[PDB]
Amino acid sequence: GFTHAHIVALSQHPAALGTVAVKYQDMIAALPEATHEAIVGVGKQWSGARALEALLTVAGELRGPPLQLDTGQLLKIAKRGGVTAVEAVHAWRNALTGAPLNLTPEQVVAIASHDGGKQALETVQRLLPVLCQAHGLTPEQVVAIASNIGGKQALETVQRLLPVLCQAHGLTPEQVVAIASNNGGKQALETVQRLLPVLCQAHGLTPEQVVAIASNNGGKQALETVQRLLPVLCQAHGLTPEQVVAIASNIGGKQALETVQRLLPVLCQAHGLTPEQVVAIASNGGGKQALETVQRLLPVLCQAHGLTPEQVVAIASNIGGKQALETVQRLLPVLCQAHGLTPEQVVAIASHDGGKQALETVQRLLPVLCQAHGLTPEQVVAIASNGGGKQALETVQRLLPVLCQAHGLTPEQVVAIASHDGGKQALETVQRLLPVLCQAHGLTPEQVVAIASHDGGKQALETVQRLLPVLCQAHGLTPEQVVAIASNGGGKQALETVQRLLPVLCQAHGLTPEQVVAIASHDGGKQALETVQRLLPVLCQAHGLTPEQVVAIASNIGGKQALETVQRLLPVLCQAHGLTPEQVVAIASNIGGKQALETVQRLLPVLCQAHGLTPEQVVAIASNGGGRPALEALHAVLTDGPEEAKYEALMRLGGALAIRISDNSEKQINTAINLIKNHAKSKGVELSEEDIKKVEKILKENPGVVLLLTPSGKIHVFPSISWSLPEYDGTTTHGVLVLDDGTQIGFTSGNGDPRYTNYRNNGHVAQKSALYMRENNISNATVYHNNTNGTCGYCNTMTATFLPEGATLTVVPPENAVANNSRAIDYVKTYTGTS
DNA sequence: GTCAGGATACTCCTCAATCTACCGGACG
DNA sequence: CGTCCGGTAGATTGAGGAGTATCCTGAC
Ligand SMILES: [Zn+2]
Repeated sequence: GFTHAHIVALSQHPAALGTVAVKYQDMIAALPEATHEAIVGVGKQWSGARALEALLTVAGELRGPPLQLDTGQLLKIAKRGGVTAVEAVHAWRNALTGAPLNLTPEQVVAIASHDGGKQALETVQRLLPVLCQAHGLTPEQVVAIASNIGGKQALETVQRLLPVLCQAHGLTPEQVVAIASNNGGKQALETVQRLLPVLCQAHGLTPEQVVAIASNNGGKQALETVQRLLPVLCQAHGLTPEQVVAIASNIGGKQALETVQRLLPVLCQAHGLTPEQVVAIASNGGGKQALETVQRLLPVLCQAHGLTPEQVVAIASNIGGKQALETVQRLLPVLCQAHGLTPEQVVAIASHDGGKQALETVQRLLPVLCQAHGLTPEQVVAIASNGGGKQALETVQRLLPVLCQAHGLTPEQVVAIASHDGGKQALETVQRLLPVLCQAHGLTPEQVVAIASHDGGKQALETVQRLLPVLCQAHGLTPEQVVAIASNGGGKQALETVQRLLPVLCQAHGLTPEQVVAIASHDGGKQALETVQRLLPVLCQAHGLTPEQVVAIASNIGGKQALETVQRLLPVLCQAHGLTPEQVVAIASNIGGKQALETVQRLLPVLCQAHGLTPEQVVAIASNGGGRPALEALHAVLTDGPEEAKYEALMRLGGALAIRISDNSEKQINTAINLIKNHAKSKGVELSEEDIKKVEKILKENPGVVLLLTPSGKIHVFPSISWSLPEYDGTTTHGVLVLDDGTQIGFTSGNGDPRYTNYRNNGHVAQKSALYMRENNISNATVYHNNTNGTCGYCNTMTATFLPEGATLTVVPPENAVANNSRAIDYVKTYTGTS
């Protein structure tokens, strides 16, 4: 039974049609459990009929002990390699395996399943000892080189001119193997050998960049195109050579470069696309197709489908962006008006590699997954919004009942496992390994699910299964420690690195095994461990850092980057910026500490001088997580923005006194001068006669001005912002303290007294007012605050503790305030200090 | 019958940022 | 019973770079 479509597809090779029509029963007898798709795939090739005949003749012998080839392997060899490859495999069963070559049957299948794989097999047989002995090449590397179309030519060219690149050009064997491990690797290798000095000297290209260009399929064309078009794109189009290298470092990079040259003016002057966006679109595999599709479909997808150009760029910035864009154009109304998906969900689904497949699979499987399995559409969208999401969706549809029934997993656990790149592999690995891990090693299903949730969870699960009996016995590690190490992105690498490096780190550098486990329990923990091993003596000896400080720096997600940045920037920050090593270590000991350190180095002079941000304030701002965005936002709001916005941004730094004396009132001016002098003395900074005269001039010149004394000493002056309290934003509460004379003092919630940290009313506006009255000896005051929830119970009860003996503070909430609970208050209240 | 170049899809590993979730100490 | 408070630890959320894999077309 053959489908008419199958016959139409197979009609490419009429001899295969005759062979299938005549001896199909023999085909299925020699190859049991062979699907029709495999048969039509094998037959339709250039030698389908003869390959099928040879497979029928040989499959009775190729299943022998030397190879034990599966039916699928035989079908793949016959479909890809051809009849010649099958005959060569049959004729050299004894020579390939169990020989000095020492090739496993999988390697033989991988080598032979290529166009002209018989020649590759013959060449690898003839040259394996030569490259393994003289050139010192691993058999894995030789197999990888020979497992490509035209692998014989690449292997011969490597054997001929590996030393020429190793000595006369300084190219390591790994780089040459990477260059020659692609289709037509002989051409790329010869092109590198001919053009490396020219590109490195005349065009100023690093050999790493040239190798990166050539390490792709058809890299000779990319190299020649870079040589020809570097000046044109660098000068006439204003493109950085690194951008050109990034464009040309993909498969078909010559096409991308030519398309960029031809379409940059059009996309930049007729569609409003920035050159950075064009470069981002073209910096992916098949970028010429993506650029042409964007040029054709931007008006259609923007005017009609209501998609912003940024969404179209994000969709088109992936591999196969043409397919994703066409699929979005075709299926946006279908997926929106029928399946209920919002357009942003469709864009999120389509914004990955193979987004067309994900979109089609979502369209096909959303009712099935939502109705038969009870999955929420948000869960299906979350599964699909990943690389290879079609495979994950199909695997979920196949394995949800068995995983939720046999192993007792909940559907939420399965969805969490499958919501990552390669979630199909993780799901299959879980379904295969959970009984083994749980019954033998004692792991609980929750631990297995936690291990398998992250990216590459199949590798982590296999590594855990292989290494737990070794790590937990030889190195004395608790199974919880092993699970914690493995439950991270790239946890296989961290597990192997720990197994290799725990003894040397625990005897030479003296680190505790707990410290090693803490270092290795983060993303990229292998790199952090290697960096610790390399840099611990250097940092501890030259820079005077204790091992605990280095461990604290490295125990983060970017520990390697933070350690390298500390090594680079400790002296320059210490001597040219006046920062103690403790502050540098505190900045570096956070997620993304490299960015924080670089931002501190960049912005310390401007913040400390132009704005007067005491270095301690900058260090405290950067010492928290997200130091780079916080510093950037503070600098941006300081350089330009509403005066009120800068006012709050500089209240939130702490230690600043805002005063808004009213009228001229010379007595009132002297009182304000006394208050600002007292605050400056408390901060240990003397304003001196010039600043005192300037501030009197400012107060006597502009009515309604507000003064702001920074702890550094700078007196910010805002001529006019507001005479009324700003609207409550829900996070920061503002207050104004009014004395008898009339001067107003601005207060902001938070940044409470460090001495009274144990009090539950620290940082509150009423507490701050009471503390100010106590320090400045003010008998009577009224504080108006803007919080609509009213004064909390803490300040209701504990305010009188801070007020001086025989004082009075009147708290006033806004008129429209409503109490948020029973303990709060909602009216003006007078507090008298006690003894 | 091989060899080369291009397009597309899937899987794995680092890095950076933000988001919860508790935890702590004194007064009517 | 009451945080306009911070600190610590853990968990998502997102992006980017790299590796692996297959298939199709064109040319001798
Ligand atoms: Zn309060």
